[PDB]
Amino acid sequence: GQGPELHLASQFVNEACRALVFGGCVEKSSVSRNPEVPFESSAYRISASARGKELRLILSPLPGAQPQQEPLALVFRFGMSGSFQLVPREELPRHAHLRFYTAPPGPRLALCFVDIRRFGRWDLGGKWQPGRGPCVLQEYQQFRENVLRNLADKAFDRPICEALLDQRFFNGIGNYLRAEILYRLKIPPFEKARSVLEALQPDLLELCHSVPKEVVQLGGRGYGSESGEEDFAAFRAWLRCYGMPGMSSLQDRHGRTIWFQGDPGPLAP
DNA sequence: CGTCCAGTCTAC
DNA sequence: TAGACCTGGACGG
Repeated sequence: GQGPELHLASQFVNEACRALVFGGCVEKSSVSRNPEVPFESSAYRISASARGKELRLILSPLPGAQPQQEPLALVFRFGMSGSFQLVPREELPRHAHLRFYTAPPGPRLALCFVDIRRFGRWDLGGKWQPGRGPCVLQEYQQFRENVLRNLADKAFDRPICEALLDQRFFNGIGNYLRAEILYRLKIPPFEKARSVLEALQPDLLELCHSVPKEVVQLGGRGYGSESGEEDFAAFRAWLRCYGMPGMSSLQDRHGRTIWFQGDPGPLAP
């Protein structure tokens, strides 16, 4: 997913796992090329936070748990189909690539990273990807400064629709959000990035925060349906531009589809 | 059947 | 930059 989905998944893990105790090893599916998580505890709690298009899990063993184990942090990226689900241990979804198992007492559940297409990745260590900019949701002011301070970067030579996907400057912005953000201001997607950003040193950088914040405020699971069909309908109904009838579409330089109304902009193919 | 469509990562 | 990495749903013949 994108910022909203990573943020809501994070909120999901914290609520679902608040009163759960995990035990044992962390199991990876045999087909997954991500690394084995070397971690075992008779009794540990799981928590989460999001930053842009990444989510950090913390595995925190209870007082006196065995084996001797310090807390462990994993950072996840979701690629095109990543997701977290809490399921019954015997009813694992089809592409559950990493699993944390509840300990007795109560019914035996699995917290699962589910990723159909396996573009998602996880790293040992809890470090954010170096080079990703601050979170458009949780680090707005730092994110804003990081863009205005670096408009000289050749990243801003590109059309604004391409620039908005560069995770060094818009960590959390993906394909639906660039369409919804540029539609709110009727900025041609192939206006030059530097041209639209120089003019501001509710604007484009403010909406990079407020638009995805709207997806989060729906409750539900953004571009997702872990919360039901109702919350997915609510998301489709919030969209004004992305995939919507009557809207134009072009391929950017990297073959990604940009949705917009009216003027393509000067740098259009 | 078949084609086409839905965010990094890295080899040229 | 262009292709690689994947699975499944939508749609066409």
